[PDB]
Amino acid sequence: TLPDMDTLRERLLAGDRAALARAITLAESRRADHRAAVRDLIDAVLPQTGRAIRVGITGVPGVGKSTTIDALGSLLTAAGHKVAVLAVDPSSRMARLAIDRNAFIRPSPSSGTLGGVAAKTRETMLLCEAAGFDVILVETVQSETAVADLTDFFLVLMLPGELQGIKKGIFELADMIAVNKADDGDGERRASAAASEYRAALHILTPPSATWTPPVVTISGLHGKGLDSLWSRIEDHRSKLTATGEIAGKRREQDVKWMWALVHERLHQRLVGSAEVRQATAEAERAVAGGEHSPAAGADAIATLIGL
Amino acid sequence: TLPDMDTLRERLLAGDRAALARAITLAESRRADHRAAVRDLIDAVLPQTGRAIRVGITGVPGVGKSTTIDALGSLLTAAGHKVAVLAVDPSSKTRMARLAIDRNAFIRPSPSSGTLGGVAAKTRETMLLCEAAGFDVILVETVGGQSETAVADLTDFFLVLMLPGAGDELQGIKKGIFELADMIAVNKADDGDGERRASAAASEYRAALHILTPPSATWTPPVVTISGLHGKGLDSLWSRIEDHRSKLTATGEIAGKRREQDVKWMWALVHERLHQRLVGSAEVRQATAEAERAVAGGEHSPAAGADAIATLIGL
Ligand SMILES: Nc1nc2c(ncn2[C@@H]2O[C@H](COP(=O)(O)OP(=O)(O)O)[C@@H](O)[C@H]2O)c(=O)[nH]1
Ligand SMILES: Nc1nc2c(ncn2[C@@H]2O[C@H](COP(=O)(O)OP(=O)(O)O)[C@@H](O)[C@H]2O)c(=O)[nH]1
Repeated sequence: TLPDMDTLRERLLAGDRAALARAITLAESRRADHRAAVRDLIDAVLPQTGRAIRVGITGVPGVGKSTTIDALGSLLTAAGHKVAVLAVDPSSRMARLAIDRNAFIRPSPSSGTLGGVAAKTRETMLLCEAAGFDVILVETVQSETAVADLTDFFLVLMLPGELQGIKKGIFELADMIAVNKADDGDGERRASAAASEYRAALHILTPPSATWTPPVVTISGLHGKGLDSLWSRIEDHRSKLTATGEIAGKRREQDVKWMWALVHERLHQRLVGSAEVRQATAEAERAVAGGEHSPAAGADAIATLIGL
Repeated sequence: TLPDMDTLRERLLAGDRAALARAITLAESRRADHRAAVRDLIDAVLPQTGRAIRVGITGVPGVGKSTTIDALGSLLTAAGHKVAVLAVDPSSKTRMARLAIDRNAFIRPSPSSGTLGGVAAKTRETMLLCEAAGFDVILVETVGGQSETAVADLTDFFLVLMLPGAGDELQGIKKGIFELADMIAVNKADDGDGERRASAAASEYRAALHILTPPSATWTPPVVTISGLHGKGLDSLWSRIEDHRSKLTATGEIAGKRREQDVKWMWALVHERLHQRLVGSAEVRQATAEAERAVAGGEHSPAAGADAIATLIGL
């Protein structure tokens, strides 16, 4: 009734890409035993995970994120890395990387809650690491904090110059800002001028006791400029924060966060699993949003629905 | 032992602080029917809530937050406001000693709960009680955890207090918190050297905010200097908070933020109820700890831990 998960596990650990893809396919099937088998497989290969650089990447639409990931991912595969690109979308391109046999690109997983989407992304990351991927890029497509809380290093891409340049509260979380579109000629001057502004703000906000002082750099994703320097900074961070234990410390905190997120996703699934409860939950939420009932009145109405 | 909740409600709505205190005191009771009765009373006076300015206040230990709230709260009661000061401690007066004897102020420590979500959500409930009792200024302060974001998500206006310099080489404020500020106030701007060092620091924070704030924002956060201890700059500080209220009331943004916050604290309480079931017997509390430890220690995957926990209570 179930597939041969022992043999799938062995093939995956031996680097068989078909096995990695199949494990991810089984995790998104409608059968609960398929999903449980892949859960059990991930748990079984946990000791072979973690040996990767996990980089989160965000930026406003049009900044050049797809292009930059495509270019950076190709630079890394050329250099002997195996690169996974995982998207995170609460609503749940890269064409050259898409044909690269050492890259593995996946869209955002489906879940009831953004916590669930993000936590499923952690589980996919672990699968990828067990399968031998040593670079995990997680991109936003809210999702920004989730992606920072999924990765070791948070890279924010910015335009080289009346809206938010990036969502309020996200700039200060950057481990590096890369100002994109530093194209030959004036593009370089402009982006470098913009980098000087972001660099002033970020260094005002960075205490000298911080282990890592976030750099601000200029790049051209389109023309492949500045990407080696960018990556070298991520590797420097890995070395420095591995030395302090701060990468382990952050991962432990993230993993507990995603565990609780999945417990909350299980709760959410119980609340939308039947029409009555789904409607009653909606009504309570509407009453609170509308100022008709207090937040605790809505909460207790919902908690009683499922005997909590 | 069951109080007359209909008469308690009537007195509270009339401004009686004793009824207000009794209601908050019944809310922290270890009896579920007391707490339920207070939950019900809040839900019943909801139409009399909301007519206040809600200000969250944070800053590093020793910045002068107690002193500034004591001074600001006194300024406001002097001007005819009734001011409530509510603390949020993630791990749950004499400071604020002058405001503590003020008949038009009401100070309460942080409520206790199993989760920070719970503490914050109970603080929202207390805020509603205070508003119903006629408090028109609600100051919510961080103490002790992730209390800063919680306090920002409890209030209309987020005030961050800063020291007049960063020579201790530490975070001047939690990473992540700065850009959330609706105003930065650099405290200890005492006549003479203090105010010079405060003005210098202010210029730096103002530059960073100038860079980060887009021109489309309804509100551009100011950076000001104050002395909570000597009562300098507090009128100007409050006038800025009133300007923000007027401006974001016109755009519907205060209502919008409040709606989002209320739904957040609703879910936080649902999650607290879940937490209560998981720590409610020694056996399940320990099994939940073991799961959490296994995940923290990289012994089992987050989903393995989660499903172990969910199965403990038949989820
Ligand atoms: N001139 C220039 N254009 C770029 C660069 N990177 C991306 N773009 C362009 O910006 C547009 C948006 O890029 P895309 O990668 O889709 O942005 P995303 O929405 O951030 O994923 C496309 O026309 C890209 O070719 C760059 O370094 N220089
Ligand atoms: N010189 C000066 N000292 C202040 C000022 N505000 C607070 N303080 C002092 O700083 C210390 C900490 O103040 P407190 O209000 O307890 O700080 P909290 O820990 O942020 O609540 C106390 O000794 C205060 O008297 C101020 O405006 N000027």
